[PDB]
Amino acid sequence: PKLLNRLNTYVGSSRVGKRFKLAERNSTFTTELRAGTATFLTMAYILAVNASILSDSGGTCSVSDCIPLCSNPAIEPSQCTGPGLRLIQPDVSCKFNPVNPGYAACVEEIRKDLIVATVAASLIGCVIMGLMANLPLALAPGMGTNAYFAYTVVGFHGSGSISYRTALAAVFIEGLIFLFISAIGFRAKLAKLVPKPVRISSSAGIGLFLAFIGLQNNQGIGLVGYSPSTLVTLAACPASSRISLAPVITSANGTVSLLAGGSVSGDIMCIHGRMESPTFWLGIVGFVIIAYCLVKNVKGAMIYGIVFVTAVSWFRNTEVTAFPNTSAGDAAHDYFKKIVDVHVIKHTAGALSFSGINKGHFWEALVTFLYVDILDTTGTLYSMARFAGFVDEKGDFAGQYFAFMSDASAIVIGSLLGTSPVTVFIESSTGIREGGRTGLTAITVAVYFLLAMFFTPLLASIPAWAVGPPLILVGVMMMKSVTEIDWEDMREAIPAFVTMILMPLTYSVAYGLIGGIGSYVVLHLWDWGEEGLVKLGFLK
Amino acid sequence: PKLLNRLNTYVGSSRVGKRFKLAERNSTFTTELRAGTATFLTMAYILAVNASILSDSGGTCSVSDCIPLCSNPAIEPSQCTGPGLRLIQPDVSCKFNPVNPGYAACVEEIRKDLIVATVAASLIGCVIMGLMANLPLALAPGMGTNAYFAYTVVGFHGSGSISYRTALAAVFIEGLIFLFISAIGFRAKLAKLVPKPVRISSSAGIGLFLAFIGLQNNQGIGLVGYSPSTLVTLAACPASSRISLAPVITSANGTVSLLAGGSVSGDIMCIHGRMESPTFWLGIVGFVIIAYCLVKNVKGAMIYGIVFVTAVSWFRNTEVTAFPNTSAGDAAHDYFKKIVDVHVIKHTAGALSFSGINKGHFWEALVTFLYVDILDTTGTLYSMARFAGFVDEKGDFAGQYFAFMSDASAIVIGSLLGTSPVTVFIESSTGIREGGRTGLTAITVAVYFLLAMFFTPLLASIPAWAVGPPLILVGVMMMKSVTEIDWEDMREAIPAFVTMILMPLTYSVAYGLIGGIGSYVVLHLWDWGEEGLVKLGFLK
Ligand SMILES: *[C@@H]1O[C@H](CO)[C@@H](O[C@@H]2O[C@H](CO)[C@@H](O)[C@H](O)[C@H]2NC(C)=O)[C@H](O)[C@H]1NC(C)=O
Ligand SMILES: *[C@@H]1O[C@H](CO)[C@@H](O[C@@H]2O[C@H](CO)[C@@H](O)[C@H](O)[C@H]2NC(C)=O)[C@H](O)[C@H]1NC(C)=O
Ligand SMILES: c1ccc(CNc2ncnc3[nH]cnc23)cc1
Ligand SMILES: c1ccc(CNc2ncnc3[nH]cnc23)cc1
Repeated sequence: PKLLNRLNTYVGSSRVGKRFKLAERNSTFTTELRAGTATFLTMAYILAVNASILSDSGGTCSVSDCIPLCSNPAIEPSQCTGPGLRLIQPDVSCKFNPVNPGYAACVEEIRKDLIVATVAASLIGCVIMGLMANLPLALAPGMGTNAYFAYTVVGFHGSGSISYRTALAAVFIEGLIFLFISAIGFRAKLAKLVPKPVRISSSAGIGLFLAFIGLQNNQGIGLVGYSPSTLVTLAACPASSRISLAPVITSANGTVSLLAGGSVSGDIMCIHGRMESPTFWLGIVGFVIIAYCLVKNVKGAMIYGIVFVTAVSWFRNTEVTAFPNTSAGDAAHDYFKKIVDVHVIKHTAGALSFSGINKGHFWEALVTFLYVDILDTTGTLYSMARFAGFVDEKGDFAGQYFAFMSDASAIVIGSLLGTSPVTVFIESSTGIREGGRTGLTAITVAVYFLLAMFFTPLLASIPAWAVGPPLILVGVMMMKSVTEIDWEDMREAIPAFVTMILMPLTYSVAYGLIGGIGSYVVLHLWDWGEEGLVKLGFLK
Repeated sequence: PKLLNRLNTYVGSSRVGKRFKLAERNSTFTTELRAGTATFLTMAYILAVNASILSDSGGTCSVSDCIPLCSNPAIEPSQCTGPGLRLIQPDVSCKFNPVNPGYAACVEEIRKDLIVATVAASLIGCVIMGLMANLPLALAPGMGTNAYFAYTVVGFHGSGSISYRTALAAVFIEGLIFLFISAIGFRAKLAKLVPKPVRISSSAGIGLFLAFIGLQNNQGIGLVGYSPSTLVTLAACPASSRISLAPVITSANGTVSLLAGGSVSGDIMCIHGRMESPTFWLGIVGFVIIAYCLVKNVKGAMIYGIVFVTAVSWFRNTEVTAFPNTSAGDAAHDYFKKIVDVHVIKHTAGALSFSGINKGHFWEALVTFLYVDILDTTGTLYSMARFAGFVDEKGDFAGQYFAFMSDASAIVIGSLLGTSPVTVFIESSTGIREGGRTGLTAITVAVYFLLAMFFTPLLASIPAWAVGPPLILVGVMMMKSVTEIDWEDMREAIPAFVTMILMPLTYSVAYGLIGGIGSYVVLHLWDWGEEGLVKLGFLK
């Protein structure tokens, strides 16, 4: 008849085929492979974006890896011996602009480690879900939680209140708690605990947060910069026309002087040449490519746009080059020259630290991770169940228990590997839309992720303006939940608006959730008191 | 019969009552007075908010009103004569932190002028609408266009690309163009010119812009400040723990030095004491009051909240005082002591300047004003027509022609008086919901606005944390239009998301509109080309 049909029949009637319930679900082997391929194409952008975002966190190292610098840049430290010439001992400021070369070497090694960790965590989560849960779902580091972990919990180059190791410990304990509450069937009560407008608008707030990240400089395509009067205006001037800032002391005449120890910022203030950055326009071209691919229902839109922008930036002597003519750029290019490489995690693997448990910021981050994972994973898993036709009248889809246990275990494993919480991706719908019904789709995505390794050099050379439009369009996709908010009801609109707007402005998911929940509670205090009095009988 | 019934019958059967079509519309005199009172209570927040926002623009004066300052602050300029002691000639930096006392005196006088101008423009617009158009609509300076005029077209303290006089000329010409296109009936075609997603999402973008303004320091309650790494984090530390930023030059070793001529910012960076500013918490209390009042359908929610916050801030020796122990604070308190005052516009009246007509920024601001006014006024006027039951099968409500002419004339008059474009308020619905059907409602609102004069001292002493929650909640109400966007369609979602997110981030309504329209045009180039080829017959 046909070799493909022969393979399908052979696998469907084999022990593995019965194990995966191929016949019972009306798809045998090639449908599962095609669904896995479609899901991997849809979610391949994570391989670049997660690594970039988590590398921006600074990794595991501290000032300890900052090298001493000579008094004048013209003399290398080894030659820094002469009259009036001394080595400068690195301090905390070594981590920020101007970034110490040793800390840049950190960030590059940690980016390689985080690429490998992303791939390994996605592979392990996909395998666990495919085997123990037997569902066509793909697991990978959470896009939404990625930025919260990197820029809020830890902060850029470890400028947050919680260290990277302590944040990994927080993710580990959050995964353990999620596993426990899923096991005891106590997860739905917490899901119900959050107010409706807050849970509905948290996704839109996170989408705005990601889009704002994609419009920054060290994070995306630019187009948003610093303004002395408004704090944000139109960026996307060339990097040669961007300048940094330092705190100063004003007075009653006009004198202003530097503040010793001030935390200088990156090159965020445009002095001229607005809307002239070639990198911004390359990112805009990538944005247009991804937007057309999404509109045309082309699988792999984001990966195609990222690939185009990165390929354009791989040329060595252009204004959009990913390998500038510097020592760091030379090292990056040398690493990129080897197309394939088997990189071994040496820093982020098993880098947990339980020193910050007593700190309140640790618990804030832990609770934010836990509730984001609860709400997101519950919604996504049940949506996938509905899409695949596994939901029955009672609302359960058989493997839900093991599905949530697989998600929690994947979170724990990713935390051990050194990455933000790993969740089930909505992109799995593509595979489900392609006919994937068993766990073989997850195994196929895991095999594709395994192939994603051996390409760390290519994945480690992706610039910010390539991450860029992927972030902006992920925010666009996240925004679709706003339609479920009754904006005519202030008791629901005000908390929802606060949740949406505080995440990008305060720039923290936890602060947005706290503000939304607090506004909801405050606005419903009157109603709750009235209802309590009525129950007591004081009022009719 | 009740005296009210005699008055109603007498007025309804009189020449004025027949002129206003009282009997034909089933409301005679007391319904119109009640509707006007309700509309004025709903829209009274403008009297404070518009004046504050337009005063933040810096007004009409330049460095010419900055007084020379002595070398040391301990010596007043009149005593600035001695060895090594000299007077500093004011420059552009005199307008910004530290603000020159002369420019502060400007801003205060201009705030009084702009309070009077707001009241006069609202009164004139309401009278014109009530007489010429005979509709129960209230006209007042546009809340949405207020912030765009102050912080984007002109900029804080005249830091924008267009001067205040040139911006007034832009508003004047925009009003003239709006009047012309309304008269020749081409307004509908221009309204149809804008893409649907951009048109729908512009209101939400402006709402986010207003909320962001309300979450700033010199504009609202704080809670959003500067961050070296993220550009925005959690503010609301006490003013004593806020410091300014100045541009610096980095190097390859770590040296950083001030940049001569750098535009120093306000006290936006919190060094410690986050979430501890008493002014932020007073603004939060005002927000809570306005939020319950909106939830409880209490008319005048915003004015009640503003009044509470201002009354708390009117005490002289507190940390939330609107009159700090300074020369400027002493002058503000002295002015506030006289409860009533007949202030005469002396700076902003007739301050038009047509010098910047050749500049492209002038035309950008003009087009943004024109299209915001077109879309907003059309939508609001037609919504009010549907609500009042003046709409026929064809969609015309009789006085629409003169309604739009009245709106354009009010815009022109407000520009002459020195205020941003004046539009018909959605708060007029309250008056329509109360039974107002004729122009007597507009005349009643105009009389209330006239009474609003003689209270400039009370209205000029309203702090930023009082403006604050009004801005945030206006943004909340503006957000309700997002539900009309089909977020499942990327070809429609992406332009809408860009429009929503660019207005607060780039901090400009014009930039948001430009980005949204450009994304819409780019994403439809393929479809438009395909349709053109099909029409030509190349494709089936
Ligand atoms: C880092 O190198 C710079 C050279 O650009 C040093 O700059 C000194 O300080 C200012 C800025 O150039 C000048 O007034 C001095 O003349 C510079 N010195 C020299 C020798 O050029 C800067 O001092 C160096 N860092 C430190 C900590 O000394
Ligand atoms: C402005 O006033 C200050 C008073 O605080 C003057 O004092 C200067 O203060 C800075 C640091 O705050 C020192 O570095 C300067 O050496 C001080 N100057 C003197 C003369 O003592 C300051 O000089 C004044 N500036 C001007 C331009 O008049
Ligand atoms: C709210 C919504 C989404 C998230 C991030 N997780 C997530 N969930 C589902 N699908 C994804 N693809 C990429 N990331 C995700 C967090 C909070
Ligand atoms: C979009 C939406 C609204 C506006 C601002 N005008 C406006 N229109 C209607 N009602 C109001 N009350 C206060 N301002 C307004 C501009 C653009």
